[PDB]
Amino acid sequence: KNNTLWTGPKPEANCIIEYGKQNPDSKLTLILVKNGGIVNGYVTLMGASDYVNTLFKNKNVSINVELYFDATGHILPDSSSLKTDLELKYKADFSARGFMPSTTAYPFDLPNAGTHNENYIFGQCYYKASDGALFPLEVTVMLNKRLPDSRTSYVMTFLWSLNAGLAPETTQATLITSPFTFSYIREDD
Amino acid sequence: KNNTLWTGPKPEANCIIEYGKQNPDSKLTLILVKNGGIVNGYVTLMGASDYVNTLFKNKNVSINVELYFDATGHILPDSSSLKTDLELKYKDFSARGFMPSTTAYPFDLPNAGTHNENYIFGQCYYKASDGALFPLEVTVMLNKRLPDSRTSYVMTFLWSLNAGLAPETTQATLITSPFTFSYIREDD
Amino acid sequence: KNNTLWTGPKPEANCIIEYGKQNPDSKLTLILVKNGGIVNGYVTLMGASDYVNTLFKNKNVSINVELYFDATGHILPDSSSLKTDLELKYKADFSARGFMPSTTAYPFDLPNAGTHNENYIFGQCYYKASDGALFPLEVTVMLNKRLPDSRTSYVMTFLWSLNAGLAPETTQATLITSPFTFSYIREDD
Repeated sequence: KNNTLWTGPKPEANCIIEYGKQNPDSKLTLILVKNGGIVNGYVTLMGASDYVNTLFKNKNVSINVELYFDATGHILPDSSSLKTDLELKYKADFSARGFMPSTTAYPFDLPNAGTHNENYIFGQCYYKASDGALFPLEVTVMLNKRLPDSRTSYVMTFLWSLNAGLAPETTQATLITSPFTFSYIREDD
Repeated sequence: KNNTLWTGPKPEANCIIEYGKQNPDSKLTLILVKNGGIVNGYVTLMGASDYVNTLFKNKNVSINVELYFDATGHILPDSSSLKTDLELKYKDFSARGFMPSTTAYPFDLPNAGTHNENYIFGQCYYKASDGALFPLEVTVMLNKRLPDSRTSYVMTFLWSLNAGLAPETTQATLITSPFTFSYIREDD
Repeated sequence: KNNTLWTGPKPEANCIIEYGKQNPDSKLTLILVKNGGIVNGYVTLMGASDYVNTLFKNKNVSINVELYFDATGHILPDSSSLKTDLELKYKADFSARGFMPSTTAYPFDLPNAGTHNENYIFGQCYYKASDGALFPLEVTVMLNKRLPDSRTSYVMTFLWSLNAGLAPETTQATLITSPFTFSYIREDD
């Protein structure tokens, strides 16, 4: 009851990966579930353009998704990679502050006070290549460390890194990052 | 509170690994917990036969567990590796809400298309009798292909050992360390 | 709703790492959330002494945290690494038995019977070095193999291992283990 904030189970292209592109080129599935004092997160990315679906023709690739939220936990679409706000599973006015990363646990760096390296979550997911070969993707989640502007209250970024000895593909193949799950200390409701 | 569908915390031999065997040869612990729009899963396998407990005498091993469910999320024991249906933590009723979403994880349709979004990959470990720790590459396949006309949902597990040397030279209880995963669940 | 037993989102030094030290030298963040028949755990360690914050000047380091609980799931501070009991996020006169690792799933070994290897959870987290290098830490969780004494009912230990070919640091830097998440079969409420 009021505990899931997401993109939907199978969204249409809603995310921009290629710098300078005006329209979505990928499908970001992001699910944030409230579970006690923590949020259980689920993230997957699917390519929806020739650019995104040919990135894995290279053995060294970095994919960035930046999410910026206002004071009531709503996506700022102008600056964020995700161009459509998240919605509640049973949805439409509401405060999604309780789904946000805690500024107590994950603070914002202050000039001359030193960096907050406790704001990163590292893990791994995979890319299953068209030939069936399995490539690991190194994942970095950064919570609130640095703001992009004066309009943002919370930050959640994702980075998928491919660092292989050989390229996964020689042709266009749908980019799919296997589901990556993570948990963080949430802000007060 | 109607949110855990499981095998029990420490089940008796309930799963068949060896092809052609008629009776259980392993103990599958599977816990499926409803948590908002997702299911939080927990899986571990323990060997319960000489065959299963001597598999790790080889450097290359694949262990497959196939689970097939009906329209109300109940195990089809004839076709599944698990020979006993899952049960709620408190005593029927529909387990549809614990099933993998056919929207998020569809079934491949004959012309053009594989749904590679139906795989969850991760890792767990085998602690050998000598104390060496071996990684096991885990693949979970949700839906994607049906075995027959009786099945509505699919959940398969594969544990792969691909080592430079065999973990064992003798029989030792096979134990895969706990593997946790999450998936978008079907409507209640 | 009585479902989170934790240290707090950002605790003060509450843990002892250095053998023979009498006062806390580290900050252990431990969050235990009840979710059906399982507990969803979250653990992070931050150094709070010159000793702990110079451990990564070595390429081979092992960090151990031992937690011993009574029959009602309360920390025994005399023997445990954590020197302050866990508390409920919302609700001190409570029972935390339901947050404990199951003695059915994770039994205690018996003399001459051969060990319970089902009691371990293995995984990985990282240390982000002052120069941005990312070092993996091999994590082992134990749960209930052996009791330290006649006062303990439940056990939960953590081991972070660094086994690098070079040292992450040449100077003092705050030790931070990136968030490690795990799940275990819980005891009855």
